[PDB]
Amino acid sequence: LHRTYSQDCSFKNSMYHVGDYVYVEPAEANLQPHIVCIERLWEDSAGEKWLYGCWFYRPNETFHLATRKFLEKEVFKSDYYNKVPVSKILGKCVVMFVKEYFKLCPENFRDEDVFVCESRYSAKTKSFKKIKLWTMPISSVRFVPRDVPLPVVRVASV
Repeated sequence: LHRTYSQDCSFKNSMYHVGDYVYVEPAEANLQPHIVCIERLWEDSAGEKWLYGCWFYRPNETFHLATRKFLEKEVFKSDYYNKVPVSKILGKCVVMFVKEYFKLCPENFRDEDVFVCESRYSAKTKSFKKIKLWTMPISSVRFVPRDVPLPVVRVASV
């Protein structure tokens, strides 16, 4: 299965790039699509197009104390990396580092598809840790100053 890697990948009417975030179809009729950062793309010798990257967990996808507070739209950088066929992408989204999320917003994305990341999460130890520096592929999305900054809302889930 010789693979030809690329910085971008076309599928139907869509074009995907390394550094994009995408929603990926889960293995359950009623289950939220997963957020994955595209870190590599390829076409294999069978003609199938694939992405590989890091999974981002929503709060309800973590084991957490009932009292833990979450930002609105918060997601967690997991230690889970896997490949997915490009045919399973349901759409694009954006995850922003906590330091820029409140001041900047991505051009051409609905607010519901923009998430904020402050911490990583490990399923192995069921624990969180604040991220010191944001290390992800450079994305092609364009960020502009928000007209008015978003409020900082941290509340528990339960």
